[PDB]
Amino acid sequence: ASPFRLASAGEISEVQGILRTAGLLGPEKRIAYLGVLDPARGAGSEAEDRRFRVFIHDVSGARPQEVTVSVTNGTVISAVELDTAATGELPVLEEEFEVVEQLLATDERWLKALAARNLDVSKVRVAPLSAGVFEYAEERGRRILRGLAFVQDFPEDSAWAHPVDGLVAYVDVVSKEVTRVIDTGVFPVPAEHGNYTDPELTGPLRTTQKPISITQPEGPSFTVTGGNHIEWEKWSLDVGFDVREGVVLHNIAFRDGDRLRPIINRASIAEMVVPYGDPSPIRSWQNYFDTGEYLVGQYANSLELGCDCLGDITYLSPVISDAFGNPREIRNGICMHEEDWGILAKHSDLWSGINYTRRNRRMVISFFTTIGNYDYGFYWYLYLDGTIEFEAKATGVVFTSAFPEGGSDNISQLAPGLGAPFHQHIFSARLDMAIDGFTNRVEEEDVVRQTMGPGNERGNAFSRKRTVLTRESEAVREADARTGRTWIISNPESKNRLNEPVGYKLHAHNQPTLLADPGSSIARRAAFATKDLWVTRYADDERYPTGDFVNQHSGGAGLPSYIAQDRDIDGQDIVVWHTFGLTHFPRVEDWPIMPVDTVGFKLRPEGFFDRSPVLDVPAN
Amino acid sequence: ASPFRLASAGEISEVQGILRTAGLLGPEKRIAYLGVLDPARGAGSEAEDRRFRVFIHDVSGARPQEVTVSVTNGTVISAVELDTAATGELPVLEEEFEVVEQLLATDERWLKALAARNLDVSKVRVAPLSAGVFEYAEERGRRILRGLAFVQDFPEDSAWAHPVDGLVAYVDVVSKEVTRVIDTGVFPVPAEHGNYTDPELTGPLRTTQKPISITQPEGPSFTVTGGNHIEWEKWSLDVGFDVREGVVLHNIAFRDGDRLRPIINRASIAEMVVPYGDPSPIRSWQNYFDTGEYLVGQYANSLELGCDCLGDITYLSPVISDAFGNPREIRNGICMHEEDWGILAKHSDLWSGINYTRRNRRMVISFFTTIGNYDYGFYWYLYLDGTIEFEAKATGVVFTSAFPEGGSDNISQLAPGLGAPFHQHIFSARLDMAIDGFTNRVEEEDVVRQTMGPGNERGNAFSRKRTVLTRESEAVREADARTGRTWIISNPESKNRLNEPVGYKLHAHNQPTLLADPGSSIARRAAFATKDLWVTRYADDERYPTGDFVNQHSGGAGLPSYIAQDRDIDGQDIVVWHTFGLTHFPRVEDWPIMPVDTVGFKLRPEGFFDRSPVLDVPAN
Ligand SMILES: [Cu+2]
Ligand SMILES: [Cu+2]
Repeated sequence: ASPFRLASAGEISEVQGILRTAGLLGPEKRIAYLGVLDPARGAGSEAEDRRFRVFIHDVSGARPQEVTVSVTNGTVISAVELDTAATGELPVLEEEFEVVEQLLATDERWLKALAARNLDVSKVRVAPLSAGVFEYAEERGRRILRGLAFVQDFPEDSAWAHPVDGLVAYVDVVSKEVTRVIDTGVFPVPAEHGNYTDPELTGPLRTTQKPISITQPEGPSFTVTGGNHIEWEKWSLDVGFDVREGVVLHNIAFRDGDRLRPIINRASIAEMVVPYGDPSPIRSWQNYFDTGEYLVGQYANSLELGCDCLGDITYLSPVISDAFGNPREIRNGICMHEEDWGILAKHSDLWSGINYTRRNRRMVISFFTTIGNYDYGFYWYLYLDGTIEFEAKATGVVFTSAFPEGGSDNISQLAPGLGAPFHQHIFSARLDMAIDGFTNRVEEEDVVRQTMGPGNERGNAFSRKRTVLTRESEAVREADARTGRTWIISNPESKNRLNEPVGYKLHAHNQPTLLADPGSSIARRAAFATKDLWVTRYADDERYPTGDFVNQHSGGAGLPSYIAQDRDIDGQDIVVWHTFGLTHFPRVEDWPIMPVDTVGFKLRPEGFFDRSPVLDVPAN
Repeated sequence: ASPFRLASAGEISEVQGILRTAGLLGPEKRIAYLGVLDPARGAGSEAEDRRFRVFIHDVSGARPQEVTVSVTNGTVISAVELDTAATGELPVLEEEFEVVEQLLATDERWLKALAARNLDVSKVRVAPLSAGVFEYAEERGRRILRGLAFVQDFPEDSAWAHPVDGLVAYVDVVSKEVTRVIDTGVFPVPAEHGNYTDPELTGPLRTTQKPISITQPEGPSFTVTGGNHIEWEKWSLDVGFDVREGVVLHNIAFRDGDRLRPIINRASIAEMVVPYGDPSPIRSWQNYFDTGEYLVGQYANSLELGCDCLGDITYLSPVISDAFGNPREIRNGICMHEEDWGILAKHSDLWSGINYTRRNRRMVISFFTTIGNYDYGFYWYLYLDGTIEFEAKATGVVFTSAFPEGGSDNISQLAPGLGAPFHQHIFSARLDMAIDGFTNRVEEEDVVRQTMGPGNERGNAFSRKRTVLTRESEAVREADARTGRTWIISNPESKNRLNEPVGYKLHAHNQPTLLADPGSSIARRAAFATKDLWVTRYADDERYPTGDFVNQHSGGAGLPSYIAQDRDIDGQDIVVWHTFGLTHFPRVEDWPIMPVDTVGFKLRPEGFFDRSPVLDVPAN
């Protein structure tokens, strides 16, 4: 009965039927995006209205449409024709990926480029990537994909080891014709192979690892009801899934005594951009908006037990729509389980003679996606003490290029002649706050050093200060690790027993933000990535930091636009957008396949409770 | 036969016998410190010389001595009389702690202070803490301890909940007389109790936690030989133990192919300071050099299986000396085990059809200590990919005070009338580097943003720069999280297959450093804590960032002194000293007992290997 339940295959099929009956889904139509809409603010109206949002692409070249349908009433709420040249192109279709390598295969320019490198076109794989927005007015309003080539010697060969530098093509996946083929010069195609399952490269496999068995004889401590509602050690939440955002957490709340206290209404990774810092024209335009342009959700892997998720795992198999509106299940796409987390609290008191120790635990909810050469793991954690944390794990194969003779200031060498362009992996976590309700505010907290003198004769004192962000125009903040800067989200109308507003403190990792030049194209399309923290007044249509249509969009939309409204955020329904990411200068150790590197953030209770909330945990 | 083996009870007894035979350990003598000396540089001389270093205190008031003995030859290498007024007092003796509360109990000033607060002296506990160095020339050359009072209503009561503010006493533990008793005014003694095992405060214990079983049917994957030599997944090291530094790691090396490659010769936490930022005269002098003044090693807890260390644990029981030279075993003071660490590497390749996933694991070596109200956990981790990491875990009971009426800028309120002074927990990790040998150098690496224009027309490029620290005078560095600053330790004479110097990159958490005023007493005694990274030329007598005798020492000694030598560190035997810590503004959630908070650092291989070093890990 929950309005936050996962989408069923039946709802998808019904959306398909609704669109068909309305004439919005003929033979030439394709579903580029489909997701369930969250319940509007104020459920004072019983009986929810299950609504779905759809982006309908037309393979005939006609204009796409944004449609909202009510599966409950079997109707089309609204349908709007879209002008992609203005608002942006729809997410790339999977079927549009295969066409690039296929079309190029019979293009004389492409063939001439390959022949000049003595490469057999049958062995040339083409990575189809987003074109972005540059000095090609020809692409205005067109769905163009740029292709970079990699040689695959045999069917099981890792093409990434054999990049074909100095070459790039542009293809119109709708009119199905190659628009341009650029050849800046031949580069030696790296010869070493990167086959990590090849005995000649791995050498004898280790036989030194003894098994580690993790089990739960009485089953997990968490309950799952309504298909996706989780109850665990006082925590309460609904696990949602969106094809674009991936796993989304709804109604995060904590049972404090006899009352369920909300903390976060909605938590998701609203965007992920991977900007490359190599000035070569072959890759200077390279920027992946995995969440926005490719929809990381639709590439979620089916996680295997014992391999991807170890221990007593409870799976969720979210359903999504295919290009035609048919439901497609992602079997075991989501893992949920609890794991031990060392010591929670400990104290051996000499005076009382009491020796006390308690173990910690965390509830884990995750999924893993694959985008071409990269593989990203998204993990949400809930701890016994009230801490909420997110962790992104980056692995896969590094995107390669040729390593220029004479070195490079923007590329690393991984193998002889093999380069790995510098780049970043930047995420934006959209946190729709609800600290004890929707009346929230954000304070920036800095440590404050004090001068030795009157009132501080010994010069040992230090303090802290808090600045309330009252309007959106003043809510675009940057990190300051040196002064231990954090941001506290509080409810000015809800106080703890000490008469203090309850709150949660966000602790960032303070990693570098977008490095690109402020006037670059990526700096504008990914403006959110230029700052660590943004706070906006909640709005129904403000979902992504980059807007609804990132694919080939001029820029500025998203956060910079929203903030312009300069709305009141001091004790209002607000949203925190936290930018965090990895700056990657590939090492030899990342080749041929890279070890996991991580980045994230967490929020800890700050005077939210009246005392430690884990005093009732048993001795185990 | 290993020169790095743990000390045996027999060696301690022999040190005792040697000192006795030499007349250095009569009835009035006490061992304030005793540790085994590491083998001198160059073991070209077979047959090691097991030497021990001892600080001998005299309860009669005579001068203490620093003595070096050779247990191998049964001789006194050297014995030097110490002038504590100049070089500093010896570590505080445990027997000197009980005398403070005992002496004060019969002092009229103390009794008058207690009577004014209507407190029964039999219920008043006194926390004996280091006096430091301030405007009390009377203390010059004297072993003085300052005492703060806490009320303990009953034998099992938590005194920390009942601080007695406005009162402090100074005691000479040698002449055994109270030097001073300061009373700045009565403060209400917080009444609420902080008994976390009391059903009225904990409420009904949870019954929702199902067990999590972690086992290893075939035993651990690591081997222990020579009592403390560890071999695990290519890693090789010796686990040492010092009463002052706690767990020390020796000869950290990695088996790369058929050669054992050294990385770190010696890794330890050489110092830990806890500076309080409350300007009240009652606590302004409060600074704990747990490692230096109290010797965290001697307070190591005996870790219980299933409680402190879960899973298949292999224990070490280091032996230390008591005040008389008798060996005392710390049963199960060190836990060692391996634990699963999620995904190591993963990639699902569309083109090759190969789906690859591998699990990660970490070797864990830890111990836990208790210092009055605090409990600190020290954890060293070795990962499959070559990463080395340290993690400090802080818990226990927060040091309390009265919460002033009208608020405070340097104290938090935990309960009605109960305050928790602001403070920091700062550590210094001493890393005696040996990246592929002793010829090392350190480079500071910063990300480098590039301006849009010639050679970067799209403004997407970004780079990095490295600056070699050539002399100690230029090796005192600070963090810069904004430019992703890290430090690379490399061997200029040892290159990887790509002709690049091998190295390891240190990743700091970039937390705030010492906040105290630059001219404060703590800023000088803990000068190391004012900067994130120091690099020194290795020397036999440069062991701690604060010198050998921190207790009541003027300051400046340690790192600031060493650096003054301005020695060559560009391709030499060098030591990295990394300052890192927690800045603590106590929250209500930390009371009555605090949940664990953590801080640390790690070092990752940087072109150390010729490719990923975990390609030989099996599919599990
Ligand atoms: Cu990367
Ligand atoms: Cu603390």
